[PDB]
Amino acid sequence: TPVLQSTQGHVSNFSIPASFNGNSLATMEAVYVDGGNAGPQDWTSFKEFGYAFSPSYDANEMKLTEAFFREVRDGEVRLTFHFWSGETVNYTIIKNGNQVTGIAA
Amino acid sequence: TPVLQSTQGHVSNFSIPASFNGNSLATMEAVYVDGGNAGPQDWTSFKEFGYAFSPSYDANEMKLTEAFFREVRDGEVRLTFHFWSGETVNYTIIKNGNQVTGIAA
Repeated sequence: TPVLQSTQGHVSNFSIPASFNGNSLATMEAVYVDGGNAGPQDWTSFKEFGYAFSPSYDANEMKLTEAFFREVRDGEVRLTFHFWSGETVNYTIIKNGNQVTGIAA
Repeated sequence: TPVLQSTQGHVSNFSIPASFNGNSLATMEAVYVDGGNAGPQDWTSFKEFGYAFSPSYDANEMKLTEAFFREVRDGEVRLTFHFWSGETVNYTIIKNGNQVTGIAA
């Protein structure tokens, strides 16, 4: 299982500390706790590899892009990270203007 | 007092081994030994929490972001780390292309 940690950063270069351990990232969903798909492409919970997010395996991070945040309404978003190993992992961001705080489950 | 150690890394994944010893980071200044404010926002010595730097308390580290380094001209920079406890601590980075060496003062 990969493990993620709580963090605090800026929309322009936000990354979550990630221990990938063995795993490789397949995709990520973003939804509001309100209900609603959050992020670019409101028509699916699943966001776009590369453009919205990307795993930096070298640096042990999950990058969330400015493009992703540009289409997130201020508040609380549940992330769900899907790995090829089958398993998933939930994370929580709280966006407040340019400030973002991540919270691990 | 927190204590920092010397290190070597790449601009994209640079972090200083940090013993926080229960202090908490208020802010950080970056200036050249030349004189000059180094880093993003040339108009203040004090850099931006989150975007330019961030303390990883869990991992006992100080992260310096790629964004920070993107706006550092090659050479030597004195860091000054300010904690809420009042006290500060100086560090030294030497940037050379994508290579960076940190030196505890």
